[PDB]
Order: sequence, then C-alpha cells, then structure tokens
Amino acid sequence: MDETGKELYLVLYDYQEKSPRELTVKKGDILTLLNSTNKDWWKVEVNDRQGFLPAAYLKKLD
Repeated sequence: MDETGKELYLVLYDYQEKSPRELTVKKGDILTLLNSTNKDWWKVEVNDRQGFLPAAYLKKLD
C-alpha cells in the first residue's frame, strides 16, 4: 500500500462495524496502525479509510 516503512497488520477475521467510528474489514486485509493507547481498541487504516477496530482481530506481520 501507499506509505513506506510502516508496520503491517493482518486482519484475521471479518469484522462488521458496530458504530460509525469503527471500520468494517475482511479477513486478509492489510492495515496500518494510526494510534494505540490501549491494547484493546486501535485506530487503524485500510485502503484510504480510517477507524477503530478491536486489536484481537489483528496480527502484526514480521
């Protein structure tokens, strides 16, 4: 995706947003991390969109 040098996060499972701030994502999506100040809900970006997701849906790739 667009920007370079970013950590990549894999979405393990589909997630359907429960509020307008949240993201809807599909298994296999690749995300970047915008803000984590807790281990449970993160602000992330996928394909030009930004929103909140539960961190349990994500695996850091390395």
